[PDB]
Amino acid sequence: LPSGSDPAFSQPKSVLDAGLTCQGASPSSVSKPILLVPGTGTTGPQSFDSNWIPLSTQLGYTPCWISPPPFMLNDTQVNTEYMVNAITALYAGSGNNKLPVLTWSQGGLVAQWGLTFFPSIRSKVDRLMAFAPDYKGTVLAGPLDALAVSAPSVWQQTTGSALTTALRNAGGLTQIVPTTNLYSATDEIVQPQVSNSPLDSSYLFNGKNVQAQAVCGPLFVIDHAGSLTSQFSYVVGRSALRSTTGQARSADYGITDCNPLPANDLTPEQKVAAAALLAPAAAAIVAGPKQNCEPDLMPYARPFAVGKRTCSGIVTP
Ligand SMILES: *[C@@H]1O[C@H](CO)[C@@H](O[C@@H]2O[C@H](CO)[C@@H](O)[C@H](O)[C@H]2NC(C)=O)[C@H](O)[C@H]1NC(C)=O
Repeated sequence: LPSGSDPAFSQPKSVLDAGLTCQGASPSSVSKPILLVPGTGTTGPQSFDSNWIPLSTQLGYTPCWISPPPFMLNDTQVNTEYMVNAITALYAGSGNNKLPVLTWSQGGLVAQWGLTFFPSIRSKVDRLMAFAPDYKGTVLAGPLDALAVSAPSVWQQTTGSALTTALRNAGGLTQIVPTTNLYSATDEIVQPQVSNSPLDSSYLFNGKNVQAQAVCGPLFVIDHAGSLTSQFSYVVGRSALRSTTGQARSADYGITDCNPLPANDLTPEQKVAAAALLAPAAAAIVAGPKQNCEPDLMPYARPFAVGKRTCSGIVTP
């Protein structure tokens, strides 16, 4: 795993600062913050307004989020800078206290990419609660890449990409901070997710990998968005956030919790929105940038994906 000093940011600090926002507070003076890293094709609010923003508030946290432009569709390496900058700011803004990081979809990949290549944040992140993370990308994006209808981050989240290869070879497939991965075998966006073993895209060695079906049975069905908004997910997430170990405890949830519908504590209005979470994301992807090649890896990541091909050609150290 990489060690030492953090790589330089490619973006100006003021640009990175503009992507961070906290509910009812400034990042420089926030109490018990929680960083929410959104999914592909959405902004912080679009990913969490109907779920984890109000739910984390009810848990005693001040929700904060990053909204990398445009809609998390650009280079994942850049989206991560927003997160690293956010952590640095929220940590100092909370009296130098570690803070939890909750994520959805691509947001998990960004968190892990950050913990792997940016050593400084490893002592600033308390725990990681990842919902439907795609550390190994997804095989379902291959076809889209071939037609060149994929955004920069879709190329990178494709199984076999230079980005996912660089993460694996750098040792990013092992948890770096206490991590809880809640996913579903019936995820229509991320695959493979059916083996309930290291082959799954949301699996991290030494982490609390929770495949919903392994707990609720083969008849339990929650999709990509469901992995984030379901009552089952709220219970597992609450467990992860409260745990003294930093990971979700099996003793905190059981079959009773196997409710595929949105979290009970959500207002009926928030429930309807949470059920249609994927709608805005699909819209953003249809209207967003599209290209015919995977974005070039930044210098700090090239040594780990030699031989792979990106927009400029073959990768060399
Ligand atoms: C989207 O990602 C690209 C690729 O990382 C960013 O472009 C780079 O930006 C830096 C800083 O401005 C430049 O020094 C590089 O030359 C750019 N590279 C390329 C290939 O364009 C871009 O800034 C990001 N845009 C947004 C809105 O996040």
